Amino acid sequence: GIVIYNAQHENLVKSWVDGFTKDTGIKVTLRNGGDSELGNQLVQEGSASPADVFLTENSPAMVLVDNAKLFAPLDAATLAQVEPQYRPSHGRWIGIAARSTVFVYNPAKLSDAQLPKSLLDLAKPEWKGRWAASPSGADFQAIVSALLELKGEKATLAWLKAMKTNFTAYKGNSTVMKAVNAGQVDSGVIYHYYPFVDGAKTGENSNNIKLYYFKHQDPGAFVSISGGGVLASSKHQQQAQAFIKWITGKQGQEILRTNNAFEYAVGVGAASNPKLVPLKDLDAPKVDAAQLNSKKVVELMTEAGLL
Repeated sequence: GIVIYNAQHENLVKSWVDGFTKDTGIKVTLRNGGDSELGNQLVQEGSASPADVFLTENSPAMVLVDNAKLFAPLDAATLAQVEPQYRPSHGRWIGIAARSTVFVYNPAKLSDAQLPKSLLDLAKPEWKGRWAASPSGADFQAIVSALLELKGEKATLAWLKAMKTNFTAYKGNSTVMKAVNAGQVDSGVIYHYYPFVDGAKTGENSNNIKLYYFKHQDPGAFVSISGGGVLASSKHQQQAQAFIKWITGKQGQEILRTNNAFEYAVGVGAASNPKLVPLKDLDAPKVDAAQLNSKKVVELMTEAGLL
């Protein structure tokens, strides 16, 4: 069978593997990890990697591995399954799900009149002490990579230095959301699925929050694309290609609609969970995922004292 370096959520990937192995008989072994850890591991391993497939929560780790020339081109027939806006034009990896950047806030602590028009507003002195993020994670760093692509290094560094002044760090986005929910901090920049996931459980980490979507093609409206790719070094290319085709096809994408992960489907004609704001309604900025640069983000965030 196949080895998957899996940086996606385990519940989601377990569902996919369940369906895939049932339908194909192809066995799957997961090596679970984080986006940056597994991306770095693949670059280090290069052609010696045992990995057949790489799955990520966000795009910068896909771009990293792609820039290292480690991905096999995906079959055209697989690529056609996913909307063009959720796959890089070069076709060496594919979107498998998406998540929206969101501003979570506690309406008891932050007035609606005071909601920011732009992610860039969070740099202003008016925002000092009011917002939280989890800077150590691939999730937030992918938002920063989008900011970098959209606005350039100078504007991005300036925003990051201001963030150092203004923001409060928590370890993990669910932690950020819990803090906001408890009123320990007024607001936070996370991804949209957190309160939905919590709502499907006990709801007690999310019962006091609301979500605000930046929209208007702002960097804060960034839709982060989860990626799937087949390693060029794979001994099982046919099976690896089949896995990516399966998860980006109807069987893979319907699971995104029905499960408790609340991440968006990216398949052509694929509906997402009915609780979610439709993707088209978010008015996300056009961001070339292949241009996203996790190394430069780490460099700039380190310069700003965030890492």
